[PDB]
This record gives sequence, structure tokens and C-alpha cells, in this order.
Amino acid sequence: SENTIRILISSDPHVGYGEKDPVRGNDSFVSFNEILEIARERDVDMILLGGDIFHDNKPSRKALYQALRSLRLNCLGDKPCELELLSVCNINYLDPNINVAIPVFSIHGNHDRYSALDILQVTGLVNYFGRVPENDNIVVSPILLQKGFTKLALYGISNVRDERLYHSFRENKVKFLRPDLYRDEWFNLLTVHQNHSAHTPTSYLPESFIQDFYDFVLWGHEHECLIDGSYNPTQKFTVVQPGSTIATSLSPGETAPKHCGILNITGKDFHLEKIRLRTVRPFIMKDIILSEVSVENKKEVLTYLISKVEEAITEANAQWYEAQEKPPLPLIRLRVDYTGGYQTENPQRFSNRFVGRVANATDVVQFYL
Amino acid sequence: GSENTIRILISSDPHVGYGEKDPVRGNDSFVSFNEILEIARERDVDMILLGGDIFHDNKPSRKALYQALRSLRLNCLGDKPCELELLSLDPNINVAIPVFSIHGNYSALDILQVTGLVNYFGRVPENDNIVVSPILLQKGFTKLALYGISNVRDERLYHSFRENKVKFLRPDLYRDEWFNLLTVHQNHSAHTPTSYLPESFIQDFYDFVLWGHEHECLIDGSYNPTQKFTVVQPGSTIATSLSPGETAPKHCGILNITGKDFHLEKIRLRTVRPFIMKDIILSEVSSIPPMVENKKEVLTYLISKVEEAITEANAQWYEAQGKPPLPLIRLRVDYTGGYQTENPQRFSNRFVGRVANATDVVQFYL
Ligand SMILES: [Mn+2]
Ligand SMILES: [Mn+2]
Ligand SMILES: [Mn+2]
Ligand SMILES: [Mn+2]
Repeated sequence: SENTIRILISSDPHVGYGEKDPVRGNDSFVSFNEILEIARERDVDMILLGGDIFHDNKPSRKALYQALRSLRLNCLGDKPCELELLSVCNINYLDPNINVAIPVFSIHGNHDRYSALDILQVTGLVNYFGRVPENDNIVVSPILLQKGFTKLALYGISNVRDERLYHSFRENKVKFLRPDLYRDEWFNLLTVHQNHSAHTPTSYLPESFIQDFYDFVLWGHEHECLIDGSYNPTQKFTVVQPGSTIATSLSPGETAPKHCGILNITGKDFHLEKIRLRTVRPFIMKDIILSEVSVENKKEVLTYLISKVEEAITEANAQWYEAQEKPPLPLIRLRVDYTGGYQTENPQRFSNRFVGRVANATDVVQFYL
Repeated sequence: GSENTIRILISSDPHVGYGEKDPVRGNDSFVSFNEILEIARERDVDMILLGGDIFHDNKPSRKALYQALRSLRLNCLGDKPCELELLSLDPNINVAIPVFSIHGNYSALDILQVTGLVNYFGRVPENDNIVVSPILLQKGFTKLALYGISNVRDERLYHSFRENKVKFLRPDLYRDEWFNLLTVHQNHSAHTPTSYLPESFIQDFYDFVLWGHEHECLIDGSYNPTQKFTVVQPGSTIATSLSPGETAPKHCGILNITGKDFHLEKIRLRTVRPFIMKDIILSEVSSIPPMVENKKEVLTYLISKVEEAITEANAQWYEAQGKPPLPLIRLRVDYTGGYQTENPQRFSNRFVGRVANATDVVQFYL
């Protein structure tokens, strides 16, 4: 406990997504808050984030305020002054229960002077690292942290266009300034924000392009929770893609239940514990095939799908109780294949049928062939 | 070291953002507001107190907001824990210096407060009726009861006082151990008796009244024998106009309070640009021959006074420090009696790169 660095790890909070929305318009704020709230409740030493912190490129004053609020309420702790408030600005003393500062560390995403990072960072609440100035020639300088005997090297690469990144690695334009003080005695963390898999080989970052000396790799960008990770035995590291904290579209990857994680680093071994996020709105997606189901057909399709949406709703309620009075309006998406001569309907029309019952007021279904 | 003294840096109207987009003066507001806080730190005070008009603009820019927070973190935030050693609580730790302020005239200000760098107070729920709940502070045996009234249109405040609709909630425990400090942001003087706040309307139990909203530095303060308190109108930290009050050299003060006793130390601002102003009556001058083709003469006399004002300005910048920036120079010229004048901007352009307000160098009147 005295030589173990505790890092709460998450990614992609997307602060300010759907601000205007009359149902979901707060989700962003709430969950980014749950993230930092867990960190204090679980008493970690720092927070690491995978980038994509604000959604909008120029965030609202509301968004900026909300991130700041949650950052203070949880990560600032106690402020020292010889001035007591009788009726904080709160006297610290040197008590056993003293509220320490939990510094937040993040790289930048594709969303990420001045500048969203500038206001967070200048208040000393968020620390930005791994930023890249030239894409053609990158020089990654690490953060060096010491807790007890354990030493942690923290390397960062801010989001680079994947193709450009692909070539920079291939042409040797990505150097890692490693330290020579206690060389080979550091735990090396890499925090990136690129696609992990791609349709096109040059549009992602191959795990093989990441040098064997690294022990841990935090994977931003990708929103799907894969918090348990994977061990690359050729590069000898462990890759954790935490996923986002909010469902930023109705894709199958956003349906996997969101978590964050505490990375307990001691010396050179580590332990990672997954922690379910409660504040995230449930998202159940079902794929329906016309051929599988058993032409002048309206009633047969409509009743089935409407009773199939009411199926997902109760399945989504189940998982909010499992994740955790009334649960929040769930997100429901149906992918249906109406091949084989089946009578369809209007997409939004079907989605006006569930107003007040689902949170995605517009696209509850998509009809493909 | 003792310590039973509450030390408070007093200042007002920093007007962060004023003249943001000017090539020359663009950065004055930011630096002078930073100096205020830099001094507070150099002098190890316990807290900062401002009279309001912190931001010049209603919605200050993302730049204006950035600088204020930068200055607040650098000088006021102080050291943070963090139990983790970055390799790139001792006895030389830097403590937090809390900033308290009232309002002048999801705000940027709410950002200042939510970060935990400034505490807005003295808010008024209703303009017609004002109730003032005091912040109670204490450091040792010394007890400070800090009261605020954020700006109210002088006409309504006047009346709200006269009609006994302004109530002060005084704490009942240790009744007289409280040193009572009031922060206001109103006109101190006016030509009609309802558009300023008379010191007489302020209840006699106060001991020190901080007076924002009057930009002119009168930091030496004033004793009110009848009400028995001391009024200190520190002034702004930038010249927000070219008026006579803006000419008095800008200052801030550290206010040491022990028990019901106080003492005010005053500090000259270094970062404030010089501003000299000359009031000129052409009939009060020879060599300017009245009622004949005098334009050539008037011009040399005026151009010389400007030059003369520039030297006084440079000199005043050195007196303050203990190369100067381009000075602010205003000539208020009374041309009555048959004297020929020039275009004000033509005249002001004869000093581009020489003064900091080229567009305005003079004002002609009768
Ligand atoms: Mn991304
Ligand atoms: Mn993202
Ligand atoms: Mn003002
Ligand atoms: Mn004012």
C-alpha cells in the first residue's frame, strides 16, 4: 500500500454530448463525474484518461463548468490556509483523514489556445501529456513518478491521424526518450488514442509497432468496453481498452456494459480490477432476420417487433439493476433484415410509437436488406 | 511570526479583459490583475478581498477567462499534496490564499468560483430589499465579520436604506469581539442625492468599509467621525477611461487586523502604465495671441505640453518601480477666445509610437 501506485483508468468521457437533449442531456456530466467520484471513494493516487474529454471543439460554458465542478469536488481535496471559517477555505491541520489531491492525467483525442485543455490544465486540475507537435517526426517524453520504491514511466501519444501515424512508425520517426536513471527499473505505460483494428491496414495502429519495452498499454479512441484486456506475448505487454463512459452512437460496441479500472502497480507487477459504471444508461441492441422469422403483411411484423422492443426494455431494466426506484429511459436499437418479401414501415414512424418509453426518440430501428 | 493577525490584500475593479484587442494596451488588464495577486503572495497574506468589476466584459472571452485563472493558480492556489513524487509537506510549503469578492456591474465568474479560486459574496436576491449574511472568519483570537453588498443601482439602494429594507444579521455569540468589514460597490459621491450611497446610511457598528466601483485611488482612506469607521476606496488596477481620477498613481493595500484593531499598509503598483493629463486654458497663455492667425502658435504650445507630459510620465514610471511603456497622455484644452485648433485625431497621430493612445491626444472645448 506504501509502494503501490493506484491508477484509476478510463477513457473517452466526451463531456457535453447531447447537452441540449431533454432526456440524455445530462448523462455526459453525471458519468464523467462518476468516474472521478469512484477514484476518490477508492482512494487512488492518480487518474489516467485516454483522451476525447470534451465532445464539442469549443465546449459550452455549461460543459466547461460541469467538468471543472466534478474535477474540484473529487480531485482537489483540501486546501491549506491558517484561516478558519466559522460560518472552504477549510483548515487542514495534519489529521489522519486528510483529503489529498488526486491529479488527473490525459492525452488528447480527435475532439482534443484556448482551448478546452487550457482552462482545465491552467487550473492545475487536469494534466495533459503525450501531445505531438510534428506528425512527421514524433519525440515522446515520459512522465516519471515515484511512489515508495516503485517507479512509473508514463508515455503518451496524443491522437494522430492513423495513416500518418502508420508511416511515422514505419519510417522510424517515433523515438521514445527513455530515462537512464535506474534504467530497466521503470514500469512503462503507454497511453494512445488510435483505432485498434481497421478495415484498412494503414488506418490503425498495429500492436507490433509498439516497442517490447512497454509493460502496459492504455487504449483510447475505441469506445467498446474491453476492460479485462489482453496479453501480447511477442511484445510482452498487456493492453487495456477501457471503452467510453457514454454511448456516443447506437453501435454494437456501445452495448457492452461500461466499466473503468483501478490499476495497482507495485514495482513491476500489476493487478487490474474492473469496476462497473452505474451512471450509464442501458443500451440493448437486437438483430432480427426476416428469413429467421416464421406479401401483404403488416400486423404480423408490427406486433412482433413492438413486442420485441418491449422485450428489450425489460432486458435493459434488468441490467440497470445489475449495473447498480425507477430506472432511466433505456436506449433500444433493432437491426432488421426485411429481405424475403416482408412489408415494412417508416423508421421514425415506428420510433414515434415509443416516445416516453425509450430515450432514443428517433431511431429505434433500422431496416436493411 | 506570531500569529493573530488577519492580513488581507485589498483591491478593486481589476477589469480583466479591458482593451483586450488593442495592439499596445491589450495585455495591461491581465498583468495588473496578476500583479495584485503576485504581491499578495510576495507579502504572505492570509486572504484577498476585491470590491468587484473583476471582468470587464459580460461574457469575457476564452482568453480573458484563461488569464484570470492562470494568475489565480500561479499566485493563489498554493502547493497540492500529492503523495506522489514527480521526477520530471515540508516547512517551505505554499498555502492557499483565498480570494473573496462581491459583484460589480453559467457565468465566467461561476467558473472562477467552481474551480475554488474565488468566493463571490454579498449577492442580493432582490434589488428592492437587501439582507446581508456575513462570512465569519477567525485566525487565533481575532474574529472578522465580513459583510458584502454586490452592486445595486444607486437609486434603489438609497431607497432600500431610507425605507429600512436593508437588514444586517449580526452573530450573537462573542458580540463585540467581531471586527466588522463591509464591502460595497457603489458611487461614493453624486450630483443628485439619490444616485450615490451616503456613508451616513451605513450603520455605525462597522469599523472598515471597502469601497469598490470608484476607480480613482484614494488608498490613504478616510475616517468617519460620526459613524466611526474608516472607508478605503483603493481604486481600479487600470485606466478604464481618460478621466482625472484615473491619473492618480494606482495602489493596493495589505490590511492587518488584530482584535478590533487594524492598520493599513499601502503598496504602489508597478505594472500600471503611467497616465498624465493637463488641463489647459488658451486665454491663460502667452505666447498665444488672441484673435489672429494663431494655429501655428497654439500647435507648438500644445505639442510642447505633450512632450512635457511624456517626460513626467516616464519619470512617474520610475518612481513606481523602486524602459517605460508608452504613456497615456490627455490634454483638455479650452480654446475659447478666438484660437485656431486642429483635428483631434490628426493631432493625436503626431504621437504614434510615442503615446499609447494615438487616436485621442486632446479634447477641445468651450
Ligand atoms: Mn476518438
Ligand atoms: Mn471517442
Ligand atoms: Mn468599474
Ligand atoms: Mn463599477
